[PDB]
Amino acid sequence: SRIAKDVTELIGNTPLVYLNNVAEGCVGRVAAKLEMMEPCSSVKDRIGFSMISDAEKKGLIKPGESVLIEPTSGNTGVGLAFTAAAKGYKLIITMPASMSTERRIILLAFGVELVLTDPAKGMKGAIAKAEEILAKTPNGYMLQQFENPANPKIHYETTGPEIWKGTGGKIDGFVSGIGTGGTITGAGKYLKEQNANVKLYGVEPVESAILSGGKPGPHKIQGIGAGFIPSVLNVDLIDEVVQVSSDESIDMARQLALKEGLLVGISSGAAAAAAIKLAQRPENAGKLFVAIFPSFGERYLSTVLFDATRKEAEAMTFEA
Ligand SMILES: *Cc1c(COP(=O)(O)O)cnc(C)c1O
Repeated sequence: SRIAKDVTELIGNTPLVYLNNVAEGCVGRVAAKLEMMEPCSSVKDRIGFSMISDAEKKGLIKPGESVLIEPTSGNTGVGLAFTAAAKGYKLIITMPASMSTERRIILLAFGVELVLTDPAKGMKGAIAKAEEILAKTPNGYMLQQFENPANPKIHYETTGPEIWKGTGGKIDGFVSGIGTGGTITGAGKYLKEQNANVKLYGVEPVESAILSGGKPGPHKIQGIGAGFIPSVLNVDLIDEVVQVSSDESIDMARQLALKEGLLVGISSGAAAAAAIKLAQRPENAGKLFVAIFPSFGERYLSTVLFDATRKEAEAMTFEA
């Protein structure tokens, strides 16, 4: 074994674990890829690093000179933040002021120069502000997670190989919730190259199933269902799109903690619900499905994921 040079070398190589009691009724087999175990608890730690690293190698940016910028209210900000702190890059992040205080604290802790935007203008307002800052800032450099090729590329170079090796080449289906689409595109392409028969299942919200001809809409599956097809997403690789409801995902997320000891985010619940359904189809008896569990559940204590347990906690009194 050895000592890592810095935190960026601790990224990736996350474990696989079989789902047991929650997978009742499956004739197929489901293993979860735990991105929740990344140094900062989410799959985004991979692209936060890859987008910065790729820019560096291309000579497009330099530590202490370039100013990183990105409009993000989710895990991508965190992934970029810890990697920027380690490599010595100034990082500016824009997000709607409506975002919870906890989401701002974590970024601040890493030294991010946070810029909040009109809560009424949503992410559109955050994106406008970012571009406005880019125009102002001389050595500014926007990452653009939805457009950056380095996003799916890191998944093609690490995530995919890890899954192939971790399953001994026995994976039959890869189940991935789609946010930027980088994971399913990069890892999926790699897996397809190892065995053309491997099936790629993209997961999206029933309330915003745009890949299925649905119309964009609000949902609670944080991390997926952007409401549009991301530039980095390659829909040709997708063999089947599986829709899961917000309630399904929330319920599975809770069941995963209660029965598997896996405290996961709601998008992990979505991936699990999708994968479990597939593993229940008689035609898939004996097959091995790998579902990506994007993030750890602790980062979502204030969201709807814990509403039920939260009110119960708040309503209890001490026993003498
Ligand atoms: C980014 C993310 C996803 C989806 O992964 P992509 O690689 O962007 O398609 C799912 N859940 C969470 C919590 C995420 O942060």
